Amino acid sequence: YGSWEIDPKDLTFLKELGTGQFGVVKYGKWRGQYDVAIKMIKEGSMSEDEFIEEAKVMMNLSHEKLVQLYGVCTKQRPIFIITEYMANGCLLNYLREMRHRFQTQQLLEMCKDVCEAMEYLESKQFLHRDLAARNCLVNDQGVVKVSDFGLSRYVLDDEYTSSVGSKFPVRWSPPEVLMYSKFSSKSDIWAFGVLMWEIYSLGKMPYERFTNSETAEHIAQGLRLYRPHLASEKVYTIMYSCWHEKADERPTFKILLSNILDVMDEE
Ligand SMILES: Cn1cc(-c2nc3nccc(-c4ccc(CNC(=O)c5nc(C(C)(C)C)no5)c(F)c4)c3[nH]2)cn1
Repeated sequence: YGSWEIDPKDLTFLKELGTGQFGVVKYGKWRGQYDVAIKMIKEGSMSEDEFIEEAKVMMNLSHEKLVQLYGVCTKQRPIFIITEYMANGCLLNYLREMRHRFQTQQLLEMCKDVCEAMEYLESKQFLHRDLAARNCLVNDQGVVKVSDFGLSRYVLDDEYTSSVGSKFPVRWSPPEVLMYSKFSSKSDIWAFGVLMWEIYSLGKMPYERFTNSETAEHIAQGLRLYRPHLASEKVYTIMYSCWHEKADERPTFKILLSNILDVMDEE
């Protein structure tokens, strides 16, 4: 009915893609020809009425490096979220497949793709709030795109929303987030630096030998993730700059984009 509204009868379900915070995600066709991913929102997992109002704004967030929101199926339950389909799945799983034998130029291009999406979001004053390789997707061309931006606000699960919760993204959070719940564009910057570390580590867990509690203490004492073996000193300088103790001293995504482009030219 509405601009944001998709008729579920227009969907053909073809395969299960995975399960996330809101349940199963399937691959399908819209009106027989258009590839889509269909989030089948499990009951009690989402602030549905609030998400519905926000979907209108989220649908207007259009950028080549952002996994596009096509619409919603709300005249029912489970409600569906219809997005752009990405053939190569989750960036985290993609990084961990050692068969790709990624060259450093490919790893930087992944950082660049994410940075371009993040600079676009930053320009619209829209926070991702859960930037990580697990929330990035890869298309059939190996292009990396930012997925599920701003959806964290509609998660009803306290294990995910509490900074002391089991599902909270502790390892991707700056000190001010863990200490005072101070979220800003600079908490996305911090998460982007960690994502750069995940890319250059080929999907290793940040602070792999620590628990969430020990990571929070480590980070609050001014200590940081160290240089991945595949990261040059210039690349490590960029990710490190995201982790300044003072949020205001962290770069913007526009500054990071210029830094990534300069390194691309250097290597
Ligand atoms: C083996 N394989 C898979 C593909 C795959 N392609 C895809 N294309 C588009 C989309 C998906 C896709 C996207 C997400 C999820 C699970 N997460 C959520 O739904 C969700 N988390 C959250 C926050 C962060 C806020 C908590 N918000 O939403 C998913 F399981 C699949 C895709 N999968 C290709 N191969």
